[PDB]
Amino acid sequence: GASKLRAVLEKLKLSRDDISTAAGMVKGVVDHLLLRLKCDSAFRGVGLLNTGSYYEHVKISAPNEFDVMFKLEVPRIQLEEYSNTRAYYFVKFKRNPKENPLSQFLEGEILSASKMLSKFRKIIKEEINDIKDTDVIMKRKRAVTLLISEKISVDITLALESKSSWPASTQEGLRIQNWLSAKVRKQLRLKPFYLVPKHAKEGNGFQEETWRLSFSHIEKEILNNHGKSKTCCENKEEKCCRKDCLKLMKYLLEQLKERFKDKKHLDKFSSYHVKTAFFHVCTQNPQDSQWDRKDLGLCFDNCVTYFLQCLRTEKLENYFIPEFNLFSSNLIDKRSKEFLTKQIEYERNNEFPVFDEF
Ligand SMILES: O=C(N[C@H]1CCCC[C@H]1C(=O)O)c1cnn2c(O)cc(-c3ccccc3)nc12
Ligand SMILES: [Zn+2]
Repeated sequence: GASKLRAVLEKLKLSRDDISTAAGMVKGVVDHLLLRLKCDSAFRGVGLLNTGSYYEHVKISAPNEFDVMFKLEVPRIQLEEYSNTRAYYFVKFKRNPKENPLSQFLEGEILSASKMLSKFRKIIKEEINDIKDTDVIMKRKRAVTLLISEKISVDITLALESKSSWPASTQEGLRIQNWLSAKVRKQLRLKPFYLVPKHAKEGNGFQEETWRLSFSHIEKEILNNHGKSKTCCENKEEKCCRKDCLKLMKYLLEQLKERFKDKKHLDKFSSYHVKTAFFHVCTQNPQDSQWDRKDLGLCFDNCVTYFLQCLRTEKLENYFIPEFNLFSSNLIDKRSKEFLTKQIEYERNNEFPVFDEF
């Protein structure tokens, strides 16, 4: 039975125009910040990445919330893996010429995430007061969050771009060979990779000089060209339910996270856990016949089921970094995974009551 699922998808599709209205305000403010950021010597090669739920056509439930990525090309870099994490790294430089534009942010031979982000926040803070066209406020440190016309929030991330070969930790990741082909995997790995400033906490405290790997652009490519067949979702006979299953999984977590926001258990779960689990199910079911539109109910049930297995077994590997486990006991406590398991199972057993705005 896919009736309630198909109902939700139609309701979610009605948010397209509202998201579009808000997006216009954001494109205006962002184009302005990039024009002013490009003036500084350090952030000269800064640009808009254009990755995320929005550009992957999976943006469900929040027109007053946008996430934007700012890429900055860094030329000849050397990476040093932090504490055998496989996902966190220190950014070092190797050549002599020319005079590196980021020299000002070096805290030794290592590029400071804090000094980099401070200048980024400083230029952004300086340019939001100069702009009079719309009312823009910058929200406090908790990378940079704006509030346009007192409604739209914009989360702005800075990401370093490296056209180098992907780190060794990714060597056995992106298992798309039997689904999207090895030909495609070769083409995709030749593309750049990004590093977003994210500190790593070992329990005692922060490492505020590390950068985490990002493949937002590859996730978009894979989601927007997702079939084994090149004509998947181009004709009546070749329509699939891949994206619809991801939209439903994303919405399932958001609704349950909303329902229990005052409880604090589900705070550690994110749409990235859902998306990662989704890509794993795509690897398990490589055929477009396994994703038939008529089988939506059965396909979403495998996604729910796989996600629950990950919660029980405390095992959800990053799709690009196999050795990094997103459901490690050190990241998410067992009681929290058990609460989310309890809730998802109840929902599945009662024809998803949370789909009806709880
Ligand atoms: O939200 C995200 N992730 C959350 C889920 C658990 C771990 C960090 C959490 C957080 O940063 O809040 C997230 C959104 N894109 N993206 C991405 O492109 C890569 C990674 C990633 C994560 C771990 C290891 C290697 C790469 N994460 C993300
Ligand atoms: Zn398709």
